[PDB]
Amino acid sequence: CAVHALFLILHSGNILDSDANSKQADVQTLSSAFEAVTRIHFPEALGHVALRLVPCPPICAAAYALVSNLSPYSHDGDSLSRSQDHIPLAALPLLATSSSRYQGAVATVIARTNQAYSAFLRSPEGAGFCGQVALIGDGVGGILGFDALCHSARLDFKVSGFFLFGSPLGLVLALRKTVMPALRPACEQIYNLFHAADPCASRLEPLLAPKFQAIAPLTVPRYQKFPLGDGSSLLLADTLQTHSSLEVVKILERWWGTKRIDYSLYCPEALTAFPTVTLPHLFHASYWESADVVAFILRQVIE
Amino acid sequence: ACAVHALFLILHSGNILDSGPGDANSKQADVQTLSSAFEAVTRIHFPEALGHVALRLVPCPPICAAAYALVSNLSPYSHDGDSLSRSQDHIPLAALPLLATSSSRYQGAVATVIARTNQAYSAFLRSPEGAGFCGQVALIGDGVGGILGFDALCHRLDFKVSGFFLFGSPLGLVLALRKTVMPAAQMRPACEQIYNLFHAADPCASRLEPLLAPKFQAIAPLTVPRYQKFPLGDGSSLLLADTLQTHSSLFLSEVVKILERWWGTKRIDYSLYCPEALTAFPTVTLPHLFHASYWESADVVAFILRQVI
Repeated sequence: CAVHALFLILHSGNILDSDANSKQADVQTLSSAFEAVTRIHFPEALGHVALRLVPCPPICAAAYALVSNLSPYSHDGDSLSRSQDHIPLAALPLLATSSSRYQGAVATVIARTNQAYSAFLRSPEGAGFCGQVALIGDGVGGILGFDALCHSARLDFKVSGFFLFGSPLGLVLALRKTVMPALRPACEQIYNLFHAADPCASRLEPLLAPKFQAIAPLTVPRYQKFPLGDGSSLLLADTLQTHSSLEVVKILERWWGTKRIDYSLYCPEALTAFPTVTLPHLFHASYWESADVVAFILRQVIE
Repeated sequence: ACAVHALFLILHSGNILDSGPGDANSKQADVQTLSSAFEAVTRIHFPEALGHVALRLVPCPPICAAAYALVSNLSPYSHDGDSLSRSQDHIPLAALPLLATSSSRYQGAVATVIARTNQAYSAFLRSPEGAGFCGQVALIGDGVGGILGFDALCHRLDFKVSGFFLFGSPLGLVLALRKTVMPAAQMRPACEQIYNLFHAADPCASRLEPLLAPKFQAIAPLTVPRYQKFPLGDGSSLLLADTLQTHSSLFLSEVVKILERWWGTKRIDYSLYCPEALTAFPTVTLPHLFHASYWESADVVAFILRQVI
């Protein structure tokens, strides 16, 4: 009597953004990609997946402005000229999530997630819907989503799996861990997806178990050769046992889900050599049309 | 009685890129480079003050080491141990001072710096060269050392500091964070003047002035003249009032407010000459170049000497 899988997309936008319809352009790109891949490789699920926009605030805007004002070329008006300057990308999520206005942003996000969720149910397509619900957040949106998932008894629904697209969340958490050194997402699994060449890329796993510094992130297979996976396991237990050299059960409890968390998307090495100002757009847009990503997600939903 | 008229204490935390414990006989090499530059400039352009200036090392902690390690472990290439291999990935230089000064143990480091600054100051006094010394004292800090020095000055030091010189310090970012965590100024340093010296192409370079008066955004940093072309300065003014008078267009009394709020009578943001090519250099190579450049920079030495004489 309805579709089987709901993706609520928390879209704050490119971290350098300082537009709502555009967000729907992104979501519509992603849905078009979904059905394009689904038709070819997942025909059992064709038209069995729904994607809905949740417009989230650009919490890093103020940080970007401040940091721009502190630049040695702040007085200079030529945008061409400022295209060369070192943008402190890493500082932006720290400043943004250290703002007193941040909690407000999280509350706001929870509110509009609830609104979109209660807009889908009362829609014709979502009438009679009983399926799993997933959250997808872009680089900035992901942070807001995570913090929304940690909060105490207000999401109207239970979230099944959470996906982060090139999110610097790991950095944010690190800061917290430093400020309050003594120290649980409300979801069945977290997927930290990133391109290695992305300056906003941060692992999450070593924050749960430090020894995972020594373990490579799982690879996201390329869609051209392994559309239905490469037969490798995603489960944490199997990774723990391959790396038997440390107990282990002491890691299964803390873990955010039963699967691994850090996932490395394919990316040319050339992108590392790009001008800083140009990288956040490329990466932010890439997710919405990435066949690797949509195929990955589709492989996580068919189970 | 005694010959030195001005004592420079150099707070040397080292290049922001070394997680390793600071060798305190490699810092003295830097200090000795700086002093040699000092005498090189003095002998030609400031002969009145020959042998009347002393430079002494104050070995400061590499407070960003732990942060560097942490952020490296969070790298998508964390499993790779090879430094050559991990010498091309993205170093989040900006995050390092924020994480370092957000530690619940930094204050300890600030305290450490004060203990060793006092110890150096009281090592100079009981030294033959500093016996009977009553002259002015100035602080020089490298990029990280500058942050520690600033925090030491903002409310313990046995002496009064006329001047405070920062070499490519990301201090400005730290303050921004602070100003962000709590928008509740109090961070007025106890010195007669602060000189924020930077190369624009330096990834750690950040202005301080827009934090004191925000539309100093629209006012360029003062330029530090090239020694080869203007060994004695280009005769332009360093006083804040003259800049406020030159820009008056932007203020209307908000002009009197800035004068008292301000750290000293001179401007704070100073731009050293730098090729723009250097902006296109790999980030991993820049902290070394810029940290190294100060100790033998004639621009810097001439500037400082013009502020002391």
